[PDB]
Amino acid sequence: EDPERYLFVDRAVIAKKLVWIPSERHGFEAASIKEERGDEVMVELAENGKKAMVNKDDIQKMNPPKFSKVEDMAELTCLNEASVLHNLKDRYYSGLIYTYSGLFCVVINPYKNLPIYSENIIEMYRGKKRHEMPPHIYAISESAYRCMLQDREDQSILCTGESGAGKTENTKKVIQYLAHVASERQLLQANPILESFGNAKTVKNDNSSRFGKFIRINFDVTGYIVGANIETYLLEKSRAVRQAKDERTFHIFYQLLSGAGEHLKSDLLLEGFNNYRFLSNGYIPIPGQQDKDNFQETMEAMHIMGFSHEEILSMLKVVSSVLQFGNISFKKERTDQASMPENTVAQKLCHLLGMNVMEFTRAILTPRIKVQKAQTKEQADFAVEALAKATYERLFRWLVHRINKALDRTKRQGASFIGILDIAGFEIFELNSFEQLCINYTNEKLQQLFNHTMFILEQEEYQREGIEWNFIDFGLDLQPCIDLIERPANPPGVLALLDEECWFPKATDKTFVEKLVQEQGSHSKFQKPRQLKDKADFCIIHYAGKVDYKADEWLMKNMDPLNDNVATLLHQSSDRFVAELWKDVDRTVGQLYKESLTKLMATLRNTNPNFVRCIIPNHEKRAGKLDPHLVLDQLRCNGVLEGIRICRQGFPNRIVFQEFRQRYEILTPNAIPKGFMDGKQACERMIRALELDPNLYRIGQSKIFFRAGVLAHLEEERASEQTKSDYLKRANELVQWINDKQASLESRDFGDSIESVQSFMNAHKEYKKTEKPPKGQEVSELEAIYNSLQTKLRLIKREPFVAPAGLTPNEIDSTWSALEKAEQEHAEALRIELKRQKKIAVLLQKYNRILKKLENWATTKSVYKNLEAFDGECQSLEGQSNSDLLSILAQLTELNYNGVPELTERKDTFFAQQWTGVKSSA
Repeated sequence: EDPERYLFVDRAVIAKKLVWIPSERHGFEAASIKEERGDEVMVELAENGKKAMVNKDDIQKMNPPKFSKVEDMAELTCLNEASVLHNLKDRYYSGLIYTYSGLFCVVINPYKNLPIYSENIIEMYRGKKRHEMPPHIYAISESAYRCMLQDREDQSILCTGESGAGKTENTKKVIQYLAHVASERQLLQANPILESFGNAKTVKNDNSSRFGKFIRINFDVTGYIVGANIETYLLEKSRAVRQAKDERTFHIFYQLLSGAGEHLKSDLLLEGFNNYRFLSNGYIPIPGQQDKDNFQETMEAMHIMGFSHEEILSMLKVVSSVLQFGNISFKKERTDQASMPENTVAQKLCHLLGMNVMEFTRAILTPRIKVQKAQTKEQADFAVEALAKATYERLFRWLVHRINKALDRTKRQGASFIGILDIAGFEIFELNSFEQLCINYTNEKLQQLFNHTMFILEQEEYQREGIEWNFIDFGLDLQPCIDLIERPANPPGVLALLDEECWFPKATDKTFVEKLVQEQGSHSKFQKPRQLKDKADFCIIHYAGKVDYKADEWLMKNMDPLNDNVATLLHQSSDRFVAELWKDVDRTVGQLYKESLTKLMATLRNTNPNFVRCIIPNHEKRAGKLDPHLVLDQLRCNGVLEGIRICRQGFPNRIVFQEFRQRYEILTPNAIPKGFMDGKQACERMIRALELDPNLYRIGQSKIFFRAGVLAHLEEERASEQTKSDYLKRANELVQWINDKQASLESRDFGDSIESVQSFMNAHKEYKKTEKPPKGQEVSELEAIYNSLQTKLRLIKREPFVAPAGLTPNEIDSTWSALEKAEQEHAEALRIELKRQKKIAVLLQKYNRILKKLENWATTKSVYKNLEAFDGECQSLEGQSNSDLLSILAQLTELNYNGVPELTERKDTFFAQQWTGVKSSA
């Protein structure tokens, strides 16, 4: 079993002309086409056997059995979401969780422990190409490491998926490989720490990364690891001050409040869950997980990392202070200014932090802008929110850098790195607020990075094969969608327009939509809802598809005004921890997100990207079950189907000369010689013989490039020709055998003796009981095959096959029935010749008896009035014997004896012998 069935397809665990159709049921099912009516098709299903209606644009072709469970899905002759779903599903139920789709590496979580990832297997993937071994996460790691040394440039591995997809587990395997090849454990201890401060419960997921995680493994010039460091991108700080319904802020908040001791609550000035404004929907629990115990788990996790008690407690103060920000109450009364009638709050805030309570009160209400600017009620709450968002973000970046200090660097060694990007995939909800626009905007550029990468990797592949073909950059397809979101003015995009509407207080979410539609309604990737008044305000076309955005509270969520008076107070804060966070002082949310993404893209574009796709088979977290719709939705989000969309335009199927020859040679039997080889021209002869259209193929240096659907045709022509060639072979060998045996059965020469005759009698009876039956019921098999051939032949939409020289089943048994009547004619003529041979035997026996009886008489009478007495005895015995000898010879002639003169002459010779006997007496 182990580990042989979890990798190789042949080692794994266990012709109706069908096509894929849309379904709910299973993701896709099979159906027989039959009748077509107008522009629509009417089909009928296979495994169930029920009938249903679909369109003709909804029909996706199915791959031949040859392409079942491919390791690389670029090898598929039929490229569509249905085939992609099938192949992945077929491999998953077979125990294979790894599959390559184009450049992508697709890993579906088994939710089991597979006996892979051992030192033997790691050493077995070393120095090998990707196709030389079955799909595995190690090959992608191997691909990165081998390219880093040879291609001299840094590497990056982009992992897409969720937190419960084992994306952390998959990242461990990547590091596991790179560690064994180049010769730590604490890097796995950093994960639960960041998980606390960086993850939160969403609607779809109880644990979701709100930040990008970039793990940089540094290698020296010799290829050995000198250390590692973590970088974080696109942290969501808006989740701290507010959350969507049923959604929670970061875990650490709920862990602290529930898990802290009595002394901790008094020192951190902690309150109830319903007492904090920045906590939406009060206290939300999580199934299977409890925040109280996770708090202690989080503490010790930081202890192992080497965090001192003072450092940890300092972080817990900041977390507490972030929540305390919201509890500050500003009020409004009838001149325009902010007011804080409640002094009990902001005392806690200034105590938790290092700020002077009097300086702060003056600063937050009336900031000093480089002199003494006034702020309103609306400005104050926003300024407070931003301070909480900024402080928590600075807390996070500090936690990262603090972890990086706890990572061992055993060599100074200015080095090169291989990055691992862990980021939340494309998010599509039934609502899709501002946070969803941001995570889609960054994933848009990420998928663009793939398209450009595939564009570069393939165009250098065509050159290596010496094939000249020109295609536009596939990355340019996402460019209009990106410019729709990101551009300052052409005319200003969704982000740029949102920044402008936040500048004016009287603007609303409604005026933002109206201006967005007005500014660009012309954009191809911009669309509006169908009719009436839809929930969502507008829609944007992505690579994943069309998503519906609602602009509610977008102006509120985009506000990130920074108070420069309060920021300076936090920089000058008496608390050394707080002072360090705010040490570096320099503004809309979307502006910072665009800024932070540009920083991430800059680093990735300077490296060589690799892509791993983690898929969740089911929501039930159980093994052996795969939800097809869940997988399909993910395939649209991660860009796997987008990768499929690109290769179809080109020549996706690439087959080497020899394996193309071996497979399809039966289609062109006499085209190819008896194997004078050279192997390239053998394929050029096959294509010429097949008369294959020149637009459907390209001949490279080592390989032949094929369009999608071409191999599907050739594979189908093979199946028909295979059974046809096998039939015409065994048919001729059967027919000729009959013709050769029947010709032998009509042979009338049985031999010259009686022993020879029964020799054929024993051979003929042993023929019917031995040789005939296998040849006899082979006729019944060939007729069954001919019928089976005629059936599968007309399922291909073709014409029936005509067998030449009477090889048809009805002409076979006709020759067989003619053969069986010729056996008795051979057998009956055998017993006739048998009696004849017996009648010759007795006649020849008497002939020899008479002749050799006179022999001794002639001899013993040669010893000699008694003379003429013995002389009379001579002529009487002579006449009597001669008359009897003549009687025997006469009976032999009518029996057609062929030794007649042989006996007759020998008789006449004895007449000379008897003549000597009569002469001797005289």
